[PDB]
Amino acid sequence: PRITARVDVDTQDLLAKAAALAGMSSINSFVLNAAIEKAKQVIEREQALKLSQADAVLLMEALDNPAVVNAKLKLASE
Amino acid sequence: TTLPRITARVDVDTQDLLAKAAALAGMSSINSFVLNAAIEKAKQVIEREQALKLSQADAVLLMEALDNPAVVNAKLKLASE
Repeated sequence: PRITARVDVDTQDLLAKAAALAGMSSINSFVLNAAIEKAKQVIEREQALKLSQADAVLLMEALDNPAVVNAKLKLASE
Repeated sequence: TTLPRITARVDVDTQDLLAKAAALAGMSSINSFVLNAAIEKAKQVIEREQALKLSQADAVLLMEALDNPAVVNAKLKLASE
């Protein structure tokens, strides 16, 4: 139930400068917020990669059953 | 361990979010994901500010040119010819 990490000199320097700029008062706060935002981005990216293949899934269906896919499209415009 | 560790308490919802994201990113632990998330965000925060200053520095210079358009036009003419 605890996120925890060792930092060395260079990372502390990096995170403190970023926390200052980001208006945070602690490194800990900066880190937690950075992690949640990235978690959301990673999760959204996987869903988005699925949807981006949607044209090809549909093309593969059309290649297999061109007439049925044309009929389905024709029904949808009614 | 010379420097203070990063440490935050998370609720179950946040932990599971970070655990799901950690698995998708192919990382073995949340703490790894968290530190790498924090480091890459720090770089982007730092460079966004560097970009922000440059962009305001450039508007100061353009604003100075708009206040001195004859001198600006003289300099442009030299480069033109």
